[PDB]
Amino acid sequence: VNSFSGYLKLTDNVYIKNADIVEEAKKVKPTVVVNAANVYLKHGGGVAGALNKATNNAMQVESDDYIATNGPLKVGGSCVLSGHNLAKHCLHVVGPNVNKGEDIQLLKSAYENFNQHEVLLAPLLSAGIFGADPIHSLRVCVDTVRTNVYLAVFDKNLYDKLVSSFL
Ligand SMILES: F[C@@H]1CCCN(c2ncnc3[nH]ccc23)C1
Repeated sequence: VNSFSGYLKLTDNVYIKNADIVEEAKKVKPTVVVNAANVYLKHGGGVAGALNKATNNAMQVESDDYIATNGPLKVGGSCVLSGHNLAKHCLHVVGPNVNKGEDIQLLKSAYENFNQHEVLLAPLLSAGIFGADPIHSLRVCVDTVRTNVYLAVFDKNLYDKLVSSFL
């Protein structure tokens, strides 16, 4: 049993809810919240800017030190950093940004990072400002992630489309 509430079940391991991932984090304090990161961990808008704002910029300060030491992530890659006031850990995952020309095949690689964590609160990767058509992205999450993932989708019309459309 876990603390996630109101989520609708899609599969054995994937659950979905209309909610802001940041609000899901403050209430649940999950072990892992996933950030929709870029390779520079520059948390400017969407999931990353909203998560970072909720940490009072502590996520950005920590991320700048990580990049200064390690250099940029790979598209499709991830790193584990603090969850600050939102979660124990934040898994920063880089889905491909269609609005920068990145190979959408890298979306499966991105979601494979989730399998290193037994339970996660996450957004749909490469959705929103990353330019990623959402049905494919969900078909990839369900077909890739084997661990227990609680998806918070902020746009109700998109939630509606996905929940009303998931095969
Ligand atoms: F907005 C886009 C579209 C739907 C997905 N999405 C989010 N999903 C959950 N939580 C969120 N908080 C801030 C953004 C956000 C990004």
